[PDB]
Order: sequence, then structure tokens, then C-alpha cells
Amino acid sequence: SSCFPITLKFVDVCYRVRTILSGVTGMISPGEFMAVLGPSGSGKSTLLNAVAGRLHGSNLTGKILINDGKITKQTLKRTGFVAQDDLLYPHLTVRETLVFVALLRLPRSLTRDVKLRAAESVISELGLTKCENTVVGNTFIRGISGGERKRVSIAHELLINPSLLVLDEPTSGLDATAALRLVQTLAGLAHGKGKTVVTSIHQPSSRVFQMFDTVLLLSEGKCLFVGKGRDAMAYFESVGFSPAFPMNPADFLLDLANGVCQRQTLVTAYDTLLAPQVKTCIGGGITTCIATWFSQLCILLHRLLKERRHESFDLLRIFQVVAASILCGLMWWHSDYRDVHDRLGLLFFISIFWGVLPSFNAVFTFPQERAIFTRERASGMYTLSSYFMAHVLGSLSMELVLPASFLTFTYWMVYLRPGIVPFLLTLSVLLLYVLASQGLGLALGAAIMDAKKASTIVTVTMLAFVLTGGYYVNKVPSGMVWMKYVSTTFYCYRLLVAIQYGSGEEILEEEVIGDVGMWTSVGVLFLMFFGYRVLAYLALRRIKH
Amino acid sequence: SSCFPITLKFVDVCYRVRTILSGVTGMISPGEFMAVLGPSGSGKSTLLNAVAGRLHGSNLTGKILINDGKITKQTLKRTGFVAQDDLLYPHLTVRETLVFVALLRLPRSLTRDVKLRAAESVISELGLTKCENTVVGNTFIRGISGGERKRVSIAHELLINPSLLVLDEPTSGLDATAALRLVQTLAGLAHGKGKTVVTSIHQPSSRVFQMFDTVLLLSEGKCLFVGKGRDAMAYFESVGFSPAFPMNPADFLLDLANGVCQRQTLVTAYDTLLAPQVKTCIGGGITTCIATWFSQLCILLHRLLKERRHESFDLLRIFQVVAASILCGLMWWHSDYRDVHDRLGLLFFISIFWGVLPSFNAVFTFPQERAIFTRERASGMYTLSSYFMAHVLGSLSMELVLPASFLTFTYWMVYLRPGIVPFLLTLSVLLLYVLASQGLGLALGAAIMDAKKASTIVTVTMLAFVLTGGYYVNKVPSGMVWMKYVSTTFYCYRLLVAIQYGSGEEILEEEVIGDVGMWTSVGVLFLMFFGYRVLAYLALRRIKH
Ligand SMILES: CC1=CC(=O)CC(C)(C)[C@@]1(O)/C=C/C(C)=C\C(=O)O
Repeated sequence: SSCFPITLKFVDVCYRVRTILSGVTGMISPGEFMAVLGPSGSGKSTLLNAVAGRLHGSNLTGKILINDGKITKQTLKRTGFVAQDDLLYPHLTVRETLVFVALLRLPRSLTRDVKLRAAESVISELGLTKCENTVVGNTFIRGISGGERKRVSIAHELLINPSLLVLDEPTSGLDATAALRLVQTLAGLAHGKGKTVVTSIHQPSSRVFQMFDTVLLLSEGKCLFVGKGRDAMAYFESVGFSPAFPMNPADFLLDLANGVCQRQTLVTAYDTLLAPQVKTCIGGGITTCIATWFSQLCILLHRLLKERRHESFDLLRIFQVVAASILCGLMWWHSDYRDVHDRLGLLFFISIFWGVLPSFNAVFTFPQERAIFTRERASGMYTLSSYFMAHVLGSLSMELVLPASFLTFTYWMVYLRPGIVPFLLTLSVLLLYVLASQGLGLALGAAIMDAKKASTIVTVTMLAFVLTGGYYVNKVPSGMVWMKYVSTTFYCYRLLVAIQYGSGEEILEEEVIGDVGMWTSVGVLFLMFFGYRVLAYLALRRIKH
Repeated sequence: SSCFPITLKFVDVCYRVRTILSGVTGMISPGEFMAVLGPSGSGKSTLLNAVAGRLHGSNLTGKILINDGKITKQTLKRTGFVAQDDLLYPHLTVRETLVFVALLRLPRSLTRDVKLRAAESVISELGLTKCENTVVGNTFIRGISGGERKRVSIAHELLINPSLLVLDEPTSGLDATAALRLVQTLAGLAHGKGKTVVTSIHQPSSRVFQMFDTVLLLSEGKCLFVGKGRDAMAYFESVGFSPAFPMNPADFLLDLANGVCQRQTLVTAYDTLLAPQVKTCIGGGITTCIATWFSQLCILLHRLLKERRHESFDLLRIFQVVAASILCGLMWWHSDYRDVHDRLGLLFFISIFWGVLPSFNAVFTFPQERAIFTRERASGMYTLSSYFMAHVLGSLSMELVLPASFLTFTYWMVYLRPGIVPFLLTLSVLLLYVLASQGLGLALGAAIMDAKKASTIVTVTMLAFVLTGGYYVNKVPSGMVWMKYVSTTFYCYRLLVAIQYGSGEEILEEEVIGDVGMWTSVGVLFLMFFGYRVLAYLALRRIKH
């Protein structure tokens, strides 16, 4: 219950890029709820973002100090920044969202019994105890309300028990009566638990402004007032400013910020009477560290299990595989093998279809989760190498179910080779070709990080793999014959003809007998399996935070 | 300057679907600016939407009367409803947005000289005279600000010179100083031009509330107050309600609406003293009507000219045609004609490529403009049959430029038949096949009106057109031989072989000699040109308003 108070002080100076801040000074006591209010463009989104400790070094000079000391990464585990946008996964319920977060945030030396009841204490500490089985959703999946998405985001940050909670415009997008009941619980933290809540309200209401203990005006840099907030109106009356009509106190002193009198004399009056009074108050880790890698993998596989299933077994993607499998069983119904030219066109349609679908659907995976990943990683929850291996191991499970259902339905209708040993070789070649074609699309989406531009580069790439696959053109013109050795469609189609026909000898046009080999064609699809996953990792470690 | 005043009166009763409204009475004088404010769910979005005249008949009973009469379509040309969302075209500048609207809204009997200076009077009557050459844009195209998108929407409605302007939450999404300067011009209309502006502000500010002449509270049905707005605070003081702390007057009396005292005694006190005092105040057209059809077509072709060009000459669609034309000229470089099997696979790749691209890109045209069309049509600007023929005639101009550039580059590299009469027959067959494949996608998107679901039904349809086109399967199994006669890819590929080879006789495998005919293959692609445009119209007149 916060038996470690943080007395935040800051006497900093400008933050340039023009100056955003210029001269801000102030101090925050434990047990106070403070609002930082000002016009749009006054740098209130930077004073919060530089007193949590997220801006430093180059163009930020000052003497920000926590607890009469220095802002250190030791005194940054007791600090929580609730940002302005919410980044949650949709298909998880509210209770299992905060249990997956509680197993990753809280340290390893505890047990899994004082760790998942610290996640259902925060359920009842905020108001999230009625909606704990509703899914979260988004604006395509019906779930919790917009005032309870913000309460999950604050509950995401209270699991580590901070002593300083910085929030960046919480009540933005909330209606009139949920923005009031969210200020009631943030004022209850600082008055009941002894924390040091600091927030920046955009345009406060009339009875929201009564819930504050301290305000701080910012007008394009320097500050005009810092004080109790019940005596802000009486202060400017002594300077000679009073409203002409009954009005909100937070509309009055925010009009005085952007020059509208009812801003040159206001700054000079501040550094004569009020600013020189707040200045007066101024041998292991080898075998365990590999075992902590795999528990981060076992939790990241269970979180993303319903996310790797929504995109895989989509209902408009089941319809495309069921439609393509009735058309193959009807155009090649009860086929004969003694007419080679139709049997080779069946086997080449399977190479086109299962190279285009896994590659095109794989370019959307990494661009859509870049914002969630770079926030979740820069708080010490996981690294790149365990998030990457949860997408690798979780996507080669789900994507083998629709090609195995295509080939059970179609193999025995179209009369391919009878036997259990030719059926299992045709299935094995096709499931390796689907995994080698997926990795082409994973590498292209990670190198580009735009879903529209990556979609037209995997489309152009597969066009050159189909045309060099060996079915349309018989005599490649002598400077383009090298190009077929880099395509995945070439090695699959030359394998499938080797199961069904072998090398002549029963059917003897020598488009059956090839020029590659069989172990050379399965040794290269393994090189393209691993090789396109290594290049997807290196394109992702290039986005240096 | 509004020399026709409208004195709006309404003594209506409930509007059910539960009751939304219950007992509302009131009257509006000319020259008054009135706000309709209340909590979210109190039916203030229906009292406006039923006093403009957009709700009537079944479950709406009352005695709404304009100018001591009856609400008639004669007295509805002097009425303007500014809705809550803005539906504009992005690539147009602000000046030519309001000139294209001025040629369609203002009547035909004027000239085109007192019609396009009535569109640059409204430019300066509002504040749209500095940004009149900036494009409008959206949130993908950088253009005008969000407070000036709302001023174009009010300028869209002032061209007909109304005398009663009803606005539905104008200042929603605007910041603090643009919401004030938009109320300054709406208060200037009613105080300077004599109009009868009626609006519904969501959460007014402190000095926005000083700009009102009349308010009307609504609490879930019945009304609590209607009066001057400068004496709303003194009225509830006589009922026994006063604030305990200095506050916005529009936050106080909106908390009294949803029950929070500082709502059962408030309604009963209204129908004793205040409600029985507002009740006391209570032979041509044949040759001209075809000439007015084509001027609506000549303006709708010029509006949409930059919209049919942004989607056609997209930069990621030029790259796909330039890439596919280097790969054809390189895999078939300097080809020989005496080897028939490679020449037939070239001609079938052109049939696949130019059937898949026009059909897939055409399903997005009509779903993305359904909201703009059904608003713009139910105000008497155009009909369905002139909006349809501007999309038909405007899309068969732009989509013939990339297939003509594909075939100029590639025909002479791959060594097809030399001559000017075989070159112009190959170009003519391909440009008819692109127009017949576009109309398949126009008909599917108009029948479904969802872009995701229509994209997987044109993809399944073209898969059955490719497999029955006549290249992969040689011997179709006796109950599927009918199916090739409905595919567009069949008739194109059998035409292209007839230009290049004829019927044997120089090359004599009889996959050259077909079974259809030549005039039978061009008579059916014309039947699929017109036939897929008739079905797209009938699917669009099915959405009955
Ligand atoms: C691989 C590819 C990408 C494109 O550029 C478009 C295109 C339609 C040509 C294609 O889908 C090619 C499809 C082919 C050759 C055959 C088919 O589907 O039967």
C-alpha cells in the first residue's frame, strides 16, 4: 500500500527540437492528485513525458530529481506511465488479459499462487469485477466499453505496485459521467493508498475541477500558476483579472493562458511573488536463464493462440479452400494416368495455389503488431527472440490444417496413385512447400512494415516464380535459364512428378524426366525454410527501438 | 437575404419505435439562434430530425406546423439540414467543390453567370476565402482543417438560400477556439440575415453558452425548460435548485436533467407555471427533359474525373503492369512460331492476367460511395440512371491505357505475327475482353455492397473461368463440358489463337482448330459487356432508399 513515498521535484529548463518548454519549476508531494492543464501546443505532453523519465540526454537539460536524489533506473520500477492510446489484444477476456500480463510483469522468484491473485486484486481495486468475462474487442468485435478499456490500461500498470503514476490525458473520448467516475478512482488512489498521481486533463468539467488538489498552467512554455487550485481564482483577482459572467473556473484561467484577457504581464507577475516561494521548498545465470526463456515462450504461445486462430480459420478463407477442392475433383474426376498432359497440369495447379495463399497472408502479421510490441518490449516483458519464436512455432501449427483437408478430399476422387506410401509422400512434399512459401511472406513484411506495399511485392515475386516454374515455357532463352533455381514453385512441381511417374519406364515428350534430382529438391526447400526465417529476424532487429 | 420568415411551431407528442420523445412543445421565431441541449440518449437527435421533416407517418404523431400551416414539400425548399458526418470528395479543391455543387443544386432556368458567382459569394459569406485552392483531402490526403470541412458542409446547404437551417451537433471534434468561431458565424446568420438557425450543441463551453438566445432541455423524453437562457439559472432557483460551487451554467442544468440534484418534481413543476404560457403563444417536357439528362452527365463526368484517375493510375498498379511486361518479353524473347506449345501458353497467360486485374479492382467502386450517393440523391441533385452512366462512361476511358501499353511493348519483342492488320486485331480482342471482365466485378460489388465479401466471390468465380478456359484440362469429363460456355477466358483465348494461327494449314495436336467460331466468340463478349451492366443497375435500384 505504497510504504515508499516519492517526493518528485523538478527545476528544469527548456526542451528544444524553437523551445517547447522554457522555465518550468515545481514539486509534487506524496498523497497529492495533481492536474497539468493548458492549451493545445503548450508542452504539457512533454513535461509529463520528461518527468516519468522517457526523455533525456541530448536537448533536455535540467535538474529533475526524484526523492532529493537523481532519476535512476533503480527508482524507475516504482513509476508507471499510462500512455494515451490503448494497445490490447481483442480476443482475450478481461480476466485472462490481466493474468497473462501478471505472469510476464511480476518477477520469476515468486510462485504462481501469489501472482494470479495479485491480478484479481487489481480486478476489484478498480471497477473491473462485473465485466471480467466479456471479451475486450475493438471496433469490429463487440466487447467492453470505452471507459473500461482505459481501466484495463491502468490495471496493466498497477500490477507492479508503483508509487508514482503518470497519466497522459485519460478522460479523452469518454462521455460526461464516465469521465467523472474515472477521476473518482484516481483521486481515491492518492487519498487512500498514498500514491503520487499526476495527470493532464484536456478540458475539465465543473465538478471534475473540484476533485483536484493542485493545478499547473502552461502557456507555450513557461508556467503561470502552481498552487492549491481552490485559490487560483483569488490569485488572479489580486493581479487584476476577474470574469464578467458566471463561468467554469477551468475555462477562465485557460483563456488567460492563450493571451485572451477578461500573457506578457502574467509571466512577469509570476516571477515576483509566487515563484520565489516554491523555490524555498526546493555464481549462477546460465542454466536458469535458459529456463526463463522457455517460460516466456509458453506464455506467449497461449496468449496468441486465439489470435493465430482468428486469422487462420477465417470463414472467408475456409470458403476459398472448399471451393477450390470441388473444382479440382470435378474437372479431373476419375482421371486416367495414361494421358500425361492432363496429369501434369493438375500437379502444377496445386503448386500455384499453395504458394500464392500462404505467402500473401503472411505479410500482414508483423506490421499490425509493431505498436503493441515496441511498447510491451520497452518495459521488460520479453525480448525479440522469444516474441519471434512464438510467431514461428504458432503459425506452423495452424496453417497445416487446410492443406491437409484439401488433399484428403481430392486425392482419391481424381484417382492419383493408389497406396499408402505414395499418399504420404504427396502430403509431405505439400506441407513442406506451404512452410517454405509462408517464410517468403514473413521476410517481405518485416523488411517493409507497410501492408499495402508488401502486398504488391509478394505478388510480383510469385509471378516470376510461376513463369519460371517449368510448365508454360519449354525453351527458356539462354540468359534466363538460371532464374528457375531460385523459385519455390520449381522444386515442388518437380518433386510431385517424381512421386506420380518416377522417371519414365512405365509411361515410355520427356517433360517427366527432369534435370535436378530428388534429394537436391528437398535439400533446397529446407534451405528456404530456415533461410527466409533468418532474414525476417534481421529485418526486425533493424528497427532500433 | 431571407425575405420570407419561417415561424416554426411544434406541439407534438411521442415518437416510439419504448418512447423516445414524450410531450415536447415549443415555438421558434425568425431571427433567433436556439440550442437544443440534453444528455446522451434524451432524443435531441430526433426532435431536430423530425422538425426538419425527415421523420413522419407511421410512429410519429403530432401537430408540427411551419408558419401556421402544414409541413409541405413546397415549404421544404426553404429548409436546410446539416447532418453530423461530412461526405465530400477528397481530390477536389474547395472552390471547385462548391462550383460543381452549385451547378447541380441551383435550377436550370438560370444562366451560368449568376450561378457560379452565387458559389463565390458563399465562399466569402463564411470564412472559406483563404483556403479556396487547398484540396479537401481526408485522413490519407493532406488538405483543409477539420473546422473548415464543417464550413464546406454548411456552404453545401446555403447555396439554395434557406430560411431555416437545422444543424445536428456541428462543434463535435473541433477544438476550443474553432468551436467558438463557428458559433460566431451561426449567431451572425440569425442576427444579420434574419434566418432561423436551430442546433443541438453537445457540451457547450462557458462563453459559447453566452451566444445563445434560447435553450431547450430534454431529459429522456419530456422537456424541463424553454426560455431565454439568460434566465434559466434564476428559474430553477425559484424551484429550489442552486449550485454549491462556481460552475458552468450548462453543466448545472444538464446535471438536473439526468436526475442528479444539487427529475420527477422538475417535470411536474414545468406543467404548472411555464408550460401554460408558451401554449398561449401557439405543353413541354419531352425534348428538354432529355437535354437536362445530359447536362447532369457532363457535370458528373468532370467531378469524378480526378476520382476515376486516382484509382486507375495508382502508382502500385503501374508497377504491376511494368513488371509483368518485362517478364513476358524476357521469357519469350524473339520466340519462334513453329513450336506451337509455347506460343499457346503465352496467349493464355494474357487471358489470365487481363481477366483477374479488371474484375478484382471493380468490386470496390460502388460500396465506397453508397453513403455519399444516397445523401446526394435524396436532395434532388441527380438520379440513379445518370450517376450510373457517369461511372460506366468514365471507367471505360481510363482502364484502356495500361493494356494498350502492355501490348505495344511486348508484341514486337516476343515476335508475334508481323503486320499492321494482325496487330490491330490482337489489340481489339484484348480491349473488349478487359471491358467484359470489368463488368463482372461491377455486378458483384453492387449485389453485395461489402468489399471483403465481394473480393472472395470474384476470386472463386475467376478460378472456375480459368480452369474451364481450355488450357489445363484436355478431356473434360462429360458432365462438365457445358461449363466452359459461360466463362470470359474461354472466348478470349479462342480468339487470340485464330489471329495468330488461323485454322492449321501452315502449321500442319489439333488444339489450334477449335469448336466455336469467330463471330460467335465476339458476339458473346458483347452480350457479356451489356449483360453485366444491366444486372449491376438492377442490383442498385434494389436498395430502396
Ligand atoms: C501469380 C499471380 C500473380 C499475378 O500477378 C496475377 C496472376 C493472376 C497472373 C497470378 O495469380 C497468376 C496466376 C496464374 C499464372 C495461374 C492461375 O491462377 O491459374
